[PDB]
Amino acid sequence: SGMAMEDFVRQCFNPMIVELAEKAMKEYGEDPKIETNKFAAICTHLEVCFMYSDFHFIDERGESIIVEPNALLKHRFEIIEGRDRIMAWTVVNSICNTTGVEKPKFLPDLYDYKENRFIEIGVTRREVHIYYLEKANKIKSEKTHIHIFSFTGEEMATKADYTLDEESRARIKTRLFTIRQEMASRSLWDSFRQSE
Ligand SMILES: [Mg+2]
Ligand SMILES: [Mn+2]
Repeated sequence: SGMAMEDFVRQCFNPMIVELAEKAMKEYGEDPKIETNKFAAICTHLEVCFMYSDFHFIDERGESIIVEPNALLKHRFEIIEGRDRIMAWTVVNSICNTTGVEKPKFLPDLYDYKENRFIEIGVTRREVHIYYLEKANKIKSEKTHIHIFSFTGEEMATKADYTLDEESRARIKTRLFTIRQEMASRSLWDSFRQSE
């Protein structure tokens, strides 16, 4: 049964994440009570996208600052993940009008208004490098920047450009590490790793 992992997921992630995850799975006919490892991989991916975006703003004078919220500040990242297909492409289409950036052929996860590129995010239970290569092959738009995180504290990003400050990236790598430890303590980790 997947009861054990389903309960872990529901206490590990905040309720906004769990709802988004259940919405996405219902939409394409997947049931979180049954595909419990998938349930977890979706929440994790969601939690990473939101963290990546946390605290990053461009201000009135137009430069990217860190804030841990003041009305003339614009969010540094647009978030594309978490939306249904129509809305996602609506946001991407609006973004290509705003900036004039080439429209990508697949939906990526974020848009970065400072570097002016889309970001495809990846979270893997395998090794960071091979995952990166498999993603770069599959996208094959030199357009879209790729940033990969692992549960062992590692990352790999296009051109060795890690986009964010080290402190922000450490915050994400520490979160994934803690999730894996928590899973491993309950002997849920090997099943979640193996299902990838
Ligand atoms: Mg995505
Ligand atoms: Mn992604």
